[PDB]
Amino acid sequence: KYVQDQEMIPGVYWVGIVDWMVRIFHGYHTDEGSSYNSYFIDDECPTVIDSVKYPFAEEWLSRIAACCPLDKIKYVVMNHAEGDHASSLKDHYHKFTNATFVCTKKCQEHLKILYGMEKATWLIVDDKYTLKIGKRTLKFIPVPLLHWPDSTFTYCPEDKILFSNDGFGQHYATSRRWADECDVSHVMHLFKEYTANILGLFSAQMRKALEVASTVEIKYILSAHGVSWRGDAMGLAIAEYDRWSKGQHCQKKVTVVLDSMYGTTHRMALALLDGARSTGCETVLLEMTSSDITKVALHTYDSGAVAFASPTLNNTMMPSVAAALNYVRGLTLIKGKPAFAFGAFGWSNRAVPDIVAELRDGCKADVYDEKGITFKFNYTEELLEQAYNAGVDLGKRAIAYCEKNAP
Amino acid sequence: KPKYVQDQEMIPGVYWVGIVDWMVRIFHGYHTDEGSSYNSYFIDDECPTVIDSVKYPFAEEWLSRIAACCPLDKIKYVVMNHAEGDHASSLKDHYHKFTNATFVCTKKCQEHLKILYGMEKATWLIVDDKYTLKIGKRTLKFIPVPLLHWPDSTFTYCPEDKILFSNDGFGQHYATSRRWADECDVSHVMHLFKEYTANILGLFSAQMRKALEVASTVEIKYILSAHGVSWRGDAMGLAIAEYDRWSKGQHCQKKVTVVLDSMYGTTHRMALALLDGARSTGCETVLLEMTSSDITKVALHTYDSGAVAFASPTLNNTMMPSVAAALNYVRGLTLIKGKPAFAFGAFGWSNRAVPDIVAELRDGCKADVYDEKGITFKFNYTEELLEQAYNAGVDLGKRAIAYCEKNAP
Amino acid sequence: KYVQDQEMIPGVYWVGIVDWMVRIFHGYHTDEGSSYNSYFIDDECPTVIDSVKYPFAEEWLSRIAACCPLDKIKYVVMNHAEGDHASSLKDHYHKFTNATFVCTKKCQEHLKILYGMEKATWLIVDDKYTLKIGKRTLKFIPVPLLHWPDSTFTYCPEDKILFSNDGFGQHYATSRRWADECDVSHVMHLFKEYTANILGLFSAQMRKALEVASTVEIKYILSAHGVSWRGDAMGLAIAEYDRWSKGQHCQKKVTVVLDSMYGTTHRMALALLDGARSTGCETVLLEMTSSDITKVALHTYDSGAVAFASPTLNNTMMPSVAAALNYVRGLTLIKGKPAFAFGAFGWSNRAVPDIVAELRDGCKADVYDEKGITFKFNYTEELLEQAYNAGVDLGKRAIAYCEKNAP
Amino acid sequence: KPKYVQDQEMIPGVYWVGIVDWMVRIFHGYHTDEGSSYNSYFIDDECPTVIDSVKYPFAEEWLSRIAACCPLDKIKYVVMNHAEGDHASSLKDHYHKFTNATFVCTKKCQEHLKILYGMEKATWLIVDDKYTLKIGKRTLKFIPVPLLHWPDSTFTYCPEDKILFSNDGFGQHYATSRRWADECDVSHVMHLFKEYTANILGLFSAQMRKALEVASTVEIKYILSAHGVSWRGDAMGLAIAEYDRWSKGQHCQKKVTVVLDSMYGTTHRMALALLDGARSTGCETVLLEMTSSDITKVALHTYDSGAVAFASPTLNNTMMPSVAAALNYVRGLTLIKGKPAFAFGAFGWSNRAVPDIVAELRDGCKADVYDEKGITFKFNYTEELLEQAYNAGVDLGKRAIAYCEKNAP
Ligand SMILES: Cc1cc2nc3c(=O)[nH]c(=O)nc-3n(C[C@H](O)[C@H](O)[C@H](O)COP(=O)(O)O)c2cc1C
Ligand SMILES: Cc1cc2nc3c(=O)[nH]c(=O)nc-3n(C[C@H](O)[C@H](O)[C@H](O)COP(=O)(O)O)c2cc1C
Ligand SMILES: Cc1cc2nc3c(=O)[nH]c(=O)nc-3n(C[C@H](O)[C@H](O)[C@H](O)COP(=O)(O)O)c2cc1C
Ligand SMILES: Cc1cc2nc3c(=O)[nH]c(=O)nc-3n(C[C@H](O)[C@H](O)[C@H](O)COP(=O)(O)O)c2cc1C
Repeated sequence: KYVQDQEMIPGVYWVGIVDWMVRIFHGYHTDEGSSYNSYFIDDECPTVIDSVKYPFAEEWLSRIAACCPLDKIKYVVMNHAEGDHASSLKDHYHKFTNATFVCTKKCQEHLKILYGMEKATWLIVDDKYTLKIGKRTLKFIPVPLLHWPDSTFTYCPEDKILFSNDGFGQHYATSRRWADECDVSHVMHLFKEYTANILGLFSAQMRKALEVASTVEIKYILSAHGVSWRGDAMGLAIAEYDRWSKGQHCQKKVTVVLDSMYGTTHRMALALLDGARSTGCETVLLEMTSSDITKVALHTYDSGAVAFASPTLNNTMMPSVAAALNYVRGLTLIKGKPAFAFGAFGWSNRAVPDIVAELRDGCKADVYDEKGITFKFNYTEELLEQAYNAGVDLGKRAIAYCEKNAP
Repeated sequence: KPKYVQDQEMIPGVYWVGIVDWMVRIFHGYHTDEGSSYNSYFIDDECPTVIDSVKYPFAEEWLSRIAACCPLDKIKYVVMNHAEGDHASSLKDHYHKFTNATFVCTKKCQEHLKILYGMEKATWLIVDDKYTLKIGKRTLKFIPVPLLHWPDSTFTYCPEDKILFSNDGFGQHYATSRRWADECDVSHVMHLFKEYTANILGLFSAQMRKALEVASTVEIKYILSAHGVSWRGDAMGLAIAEYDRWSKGQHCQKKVTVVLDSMYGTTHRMALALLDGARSTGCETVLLEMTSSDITKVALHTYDSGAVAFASPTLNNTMMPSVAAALNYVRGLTLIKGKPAFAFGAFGWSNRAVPDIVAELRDGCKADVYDEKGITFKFNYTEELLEQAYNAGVDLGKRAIAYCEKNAP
Repeated sequence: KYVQDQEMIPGVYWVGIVDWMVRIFHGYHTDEGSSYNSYFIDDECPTVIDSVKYPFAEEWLSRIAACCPLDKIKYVVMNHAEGDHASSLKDHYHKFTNATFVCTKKCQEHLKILYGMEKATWLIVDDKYTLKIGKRTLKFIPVPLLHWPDSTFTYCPEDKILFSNDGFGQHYATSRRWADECDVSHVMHLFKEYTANILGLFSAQMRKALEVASTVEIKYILSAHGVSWRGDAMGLAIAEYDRWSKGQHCQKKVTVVLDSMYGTTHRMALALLDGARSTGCETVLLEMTSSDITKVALHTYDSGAVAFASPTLNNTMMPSVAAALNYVRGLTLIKGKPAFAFGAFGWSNRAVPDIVAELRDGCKADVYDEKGITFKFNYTEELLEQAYNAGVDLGKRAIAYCEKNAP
Repeated sequence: KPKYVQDQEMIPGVYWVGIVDWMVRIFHGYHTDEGSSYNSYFIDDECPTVIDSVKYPFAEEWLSRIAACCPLDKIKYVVMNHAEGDHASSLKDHYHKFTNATFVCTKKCQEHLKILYGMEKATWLIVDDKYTLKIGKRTLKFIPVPLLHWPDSTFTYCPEDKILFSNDGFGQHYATSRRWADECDVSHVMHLFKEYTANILGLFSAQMRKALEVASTVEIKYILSAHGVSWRGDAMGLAIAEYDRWSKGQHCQKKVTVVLDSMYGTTHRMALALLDGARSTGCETVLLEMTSSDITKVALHTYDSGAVAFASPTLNNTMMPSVAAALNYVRGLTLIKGKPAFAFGAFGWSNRAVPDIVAELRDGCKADVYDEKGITFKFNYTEELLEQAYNAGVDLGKRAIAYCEKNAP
């Protein structure tokens, strides 16, 4: 015995791993690590839900074996073929001598392409298939493009458990298995960060999945990342997804994202920020030299209005701002939102036009003022006052936006 | 005068005129992952008064905020609680701008301000713990808190408005547009409040006991700190309660933290087995590996652990440099003094890291090093070794629970 | 005495500062720090050439004072108004009680806007003005947009010194003042990095400035960054600028720039790399998770061909690759060069089309194969062979490009 | 079989089948700013032979390169010089793929390979310094180099082709498509060759003396290393000459390095004055501040300095944790043993960092701590203090020059 068995509810065990050390994960800055949660269901047909990424294969296998001999597992349910939940299967899928791998057709296709699994036995399920595992039954809820074509939730009607896989997840390494055992506001913070960064462009798919969830009874949501959900905290998590899925998740908040070389665009950004704050909005300033794209997604996600700024560098915007806009564009996080642009230049104003074009045509933001504010080389008190006034207007627009899109 | 700052009246006649340091990430070696702020306050009274200054890069912003409230030549008093650069260094170049002001501080603070910053032509008013400064409707009192955390450290108290200007006290390195804890997630503010305590104040519990004793003697409705958000109502009660428990050594949790570094991951795998053992007792368990952590987080977690473990493979006849740094830091801050502490690690040919860690835990940190052998092994772990690690963790977890029971609030 | 006087040639003293600690400088990764070199000319009219960035004002003033009382300086020549050479003047320009600030009209304009300097005495020079300073005279060579509109070189005909300011510079912190006292190949390395990152888009302006330099005699080039140049090493530095200015600076070299989340685009990149290597080219692989835009500029600068790769992330390329392309585009470093693109996708191939468009229309590279190589989810031996073959073709194209554009 | 690797014949019948690790940036705590490679070699002879393996993540690439030269079932010998994971860990999962191979190594290497990696069904041939392995036209000899840098470390020598397969020996953490030093900037390769020596081998000069003695007895035309580029001709002469000087303690330069950390920059400014003093003597001077440097660079520079200084302000009654790490690392590597060493630093109320640095330099590093007082000051420097620092630097520079003269090659 060198693992602790962790029964979370009667007959359902956490057999995942905590990734204490991960700091960059597919470009997400996981400042608090993550976990790859897998579950063991102690029933007539002993069942494993999901796997883990491949450096942790032996730890995963050890926790399963502590519950049930690997050769007595009957079913391994795979919700999603992504490596963080999957990749252990490439070299380890055989240790489940007598198991059937249970998944949808699209999941089975991706698993084979990724990891091979040439000798595996399959059971291909769908949204009408009911799988008897003894006392319990399992249903399968395809959630295509939430966030992959193969994404699935597994639902146990008897215990009222949703195995939501990436759904309801947070990149959060902890020894606690439930949200309510932590600071719930901290878990909700990471839950929103996960939503912004991974799910941002899939609000429509979320509406569909929440609609399905609303037709069944759920007392527990066991996610594949971070902590799991029950009772009141579970209510909060569901409500946040619900508002987000309807575009009702924004706050009276302005975020300014920028980079700067000699600090003048930064000083203007501070004056604009005070203007926005004067309207009663929360204001956040994110400078790419001290921030990252993961935080840009987090804050733009629930901002009522945004500003992006850069001085002109080599006839365009700074690369860090190009990265941030690419990321926000891909994730659709500012679509329809008031968006302002400003920046210094030395001889030819190019960054601001480029930012404006990207916000308007790329992000489909509400670029209400295409001129923005530009200045040659240095600010002055009058320019600071102009930035402040633009901030007042931006904060007013954020408040009006939130009212228009209110929950 | 063009308007480019928002006036921020926090309570009647008291304005925030500080700055938010959005970008700072390393601050005297503190990993300020969430930035900080240098809070300064303007009191609108018959003698217009400024409390504290800010770090020199932000001087013009600070002066701009003050001038929006009152012309600089009409400021009568600038009260300085602390001479450290983050609240003071703008005075070097800029103090002359307060044409008519007198700088008000204790003798120790004046000595330090002059050595650091010059202020050769400044007008001073030297105060002590018996001085009442009249500023109009309000008066101000001064509470020296020496070595909380500098010899010059002071609090300023206003009896009429029940305000404690606590300077570094009650601070958190937290950049936000919010001025009050209750406007934020209070649990998040408390997390950073604890990180600040662990990293800046850790060795000063006796001085905190003294300071809390004095504060207990007067009514406080507001604590306006010089870093991060300020305190009122219920949230203020929480902040005070944490300092009180910590000053008495009653701040610990049923929690085990393992701090380590590893080169090929075998010391890491043994750490995981130990952690599960500890978790089985009902303790929270945190693993901090120095390649993905930092000394600021080491201080945070060791602060409120009931027990700790430190681990390293042998590298060149000693422990890994990252673990030496973590131990230096923890020793200086006294965070694990008296606490159950365990050590383990791999070696190739000569076991040196674990003996060196044990000696440092026992003689440097003055931890409760109950097992001076620890667990060592050559090159690789086995299932038997993982089991031994797990069992050592169970015992460590039990010792953490015992330590907390003995020191309970 | 707490500074060492550093006479570099008779009557000419280094009075700059070494910035040992700087690691990020206007977005340039200065892994080896930098220096802001200023010079004191001991003549009848004691003269200072350039200033320094503003945290180092007192150290600069101290080294000058060690040579000559600050109130006995007659001239302060300013080549360039950028903060790294300038910004000390804002709060310190007055310490030169009896000095005249000598610069071109555009330099004077930028200095005032930046730093104020309201009480300063000016002498506005131009490309025909000769300034007597005693034994020596100074001439002024405007080098507009090398790299700023105000950029200037100062030339002393008697001593045959070119004070080239940013010209001939390298971000290199050392106690050595001359290239030949270091490892010259190391200095040339940083010299090329500086060229790629700061001067990349100004080859035309470099041809003009080298033409002017070719009309006068230069024994020493005293730069404002890093080490200075004489004799043989000086010949190397001049020759590299000359080739670069004519587009003759490329090597038989292929650089592949990419990011990857799960490593399949990375494995394909390795096979492509071996294909290019087989043709006799040097091959460099730069992965954005372990590289930076400064290194991307360095390597694309002298590559004969390039490849950019990314899997599809949220219907576009990864943000780090968007940043790299923005930067390379701004700097014009791959204009006209063979350029290939490839990458994995899960369901909709978008990164490769976006990379192709950016390379073709943005960078104006020679995108000879717009399809590139794309694959769903995972490589296979046949796909690796396809990547290898594309690499052979890319390396052949790099060699043909170098031959076409040969020195 | 699809073709997706280039065969890379380095010399007649000897092929590079290693991997270039383009992305590695931290390697067992070494800051590998330029990546590395794990070089393995295939010898085309009557008994097809592989020298060394690679780190497990790169196993399939390594096997692909080998298979392009020879089917895996036709490999007769796999020679293992060293059991460390970077050259060996692919064997854990993959060793069975060499169906017909015998693993050839010393007894110590076999013991370590089995403990690390299992290899339960492997066929072994245990060799020693008197064994000649016939592989066809060629024979192979084995040169144990214990503690250069592991107990199992070995070189393999081919007498017919005059090849030394030196494994970690002569290595550099350098990722490049070039296989030979002379195809690169040789000065750059030598820089990294020195960084490798300083960081990996620093404490093993005696073992290097032994190894060079043995190598001197045979003719070597090629040194094929397991990291970075390999050596031939003139460049090979340079590499050998550096190891020779270093093994004899003759590797130092007229060079002073100052290693420090600072919180508010006054210790930093004094460092600059000291550095100018040192520079005035004709020494090169390098300043390394831990917030912008790393222990790998500290090792690099202290390696070939004739004198050093270490500095820190007092933080919580001791030196800054970053400086404790740098000293731990330097102590373990023995890089400043016998070298003139100076200490200085600011303090606020109680001078603790400088005494702690002096004790560590003197008793831990066994440096020549000629002035145990150093320079300390409260809070801030003055022109007089800068002058004192400058003078201490002049003296340190003179002592560096003297140390180099005494130890000259
Ligand atoms: C390396 C560098 C490149 C620049 N390239 C351009 C350019 O292409 N066009 C332009 O108008 N200004 C250019 N500038 C001028 C900047 O836009 C100008 O310095 C501005 O004031 C910087 O704003 P900031 O203080 O926010 O960094 C450049 C400046 C630097 C330092
Ligand atoms: C560069 C390096 C230096 C080492 N130095 C020592 C040493 O001085 N003494 C020792 O007993 N083992 C030494 N070792 C062996 C390690 O302690 C051994 O590899 C251990 O198993 C590593 O533990 P880990 O897997 O947790 O990294 C060294 C290993 C490396 C990689
Ligand atoms: C967070 C994430 C988002 C993705 N978004 C898309 C997408 O928008 N379109 C697509 O075709 N594939 C998408 N993919 C699939 C990747 O392109 C696919 O996993 C690919 O194989 C990764 O290549 P790599 O191994 O080089 O990282 C996404 C994958 C992840 C992990
Ligand atoms: C957080 C912190 C902790 C300190 N702890 C001590 C201490 O334990 N003893 C002491 O004498 N000075 C202490 N000091 C004072 C510093 O040593 C003093 O500020 C010194 O001038 C800093 O040097 P520097 O400018 O090189 O950073 C401390 C300062 C700070 C900022």
